[PDB]
Amino acid sequence: GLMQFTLPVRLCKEIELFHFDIGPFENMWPGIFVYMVHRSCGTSCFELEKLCRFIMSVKKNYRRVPYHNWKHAVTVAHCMYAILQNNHTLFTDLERKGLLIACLCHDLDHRGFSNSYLQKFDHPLAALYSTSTMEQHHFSQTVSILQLEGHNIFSTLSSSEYEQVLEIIRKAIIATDLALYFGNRKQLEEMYQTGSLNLNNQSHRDRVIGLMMTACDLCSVTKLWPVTKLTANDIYAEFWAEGDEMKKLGIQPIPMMDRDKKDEVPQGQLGFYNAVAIPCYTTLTQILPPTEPLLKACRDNLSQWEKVIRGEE
Ligand SMILES: CCN(C)C(=O)c1cnn(C)c1C(=O)Nc1ccn2cc(-c3cccc(OCCF)c3)nc2n1
Ligand SMILES: [Mg+2]
Ligand SMILES: [Zn+2]
Repeated sequence: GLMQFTLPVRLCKEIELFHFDIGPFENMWPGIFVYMVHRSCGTSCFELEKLCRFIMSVKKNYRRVPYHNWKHAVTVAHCMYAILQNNHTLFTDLERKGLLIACLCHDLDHRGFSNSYLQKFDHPLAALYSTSTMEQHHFSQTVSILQLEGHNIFSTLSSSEYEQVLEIIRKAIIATDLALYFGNRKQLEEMYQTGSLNLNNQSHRDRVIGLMMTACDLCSVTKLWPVTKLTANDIYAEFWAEGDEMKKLGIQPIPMMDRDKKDEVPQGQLGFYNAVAIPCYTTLTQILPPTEPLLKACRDNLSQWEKVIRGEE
């Protein structure tokens, strides 16, 4: 009951900032997560024993892939933590509980391949789940782990609170399919601009949480440049392995996944900032003004990739 987690002084201070990097010491990441649950949600939100067992089961069900790994899970969760701590009064008790768990579970059992590669491979998950293939899988693995003996961290909720929290989690994990972000952001853009955006409208909160999930998922682009640059190496190690696997199916991969086109990475990152990242953080900042440091870090990183093209680095 009175067992708090504490962090060294540097981490206690820097964990509050959007641009925090969780560091290379894997054994500290469960503790960093519990710390965030406890400040975000409260020391009563979960039974510590059930939570520690849930976290360790989630970790075991992420694979040893270059980018879509346990570190990505804890990083995305930390960006959610910073969003929620900077918008105290805007979110319900169930929403703070649900979203930190959703972010931790959002890529469970990722293999390092896109929805597109699963469909071209004709993988069994593509017949089970014809759209948002990996995301429906991630949600499935989340419910499986929640149903393991001693792992139901939501057990103290009523039946309706429990259906509510699992529904928040399901929508938040599905929203991490980037294919769905384009239209979600366009709708929020129109709603903010015609002044019809209403946080008391459930369909509207759902869209805002979806954008939050995209913002947290893509938060590599919001770190200090040395972090963003080194994470891009892990991002491309996965993409280039998928490209190689496309060539094995007798399919030319898109340039993003062709290692033979490594030279054009700096121009490809610019397109992504301009088409996905900058628009994402701009709309989030319009709806939730205290998330502005994410937009400001993203712009700094865009300007660093423009410097790479000019051969200043
Ligand atoms: C954290 C997100 N992040 C940083 C990401 O990259 C990220 C995370 N998830 N996803 C899906 C992305 C993403 O879509 N990234 C892209 C998009 C388009 N690209 C094109 C290229 C590219 C690369 C080399 C040569 C080239 O030549 C084009 C001319 F032939 C183009 N590289 C891209 N990278
Ligand atoms: Mg994903
Ligand atoms: Zn992810």
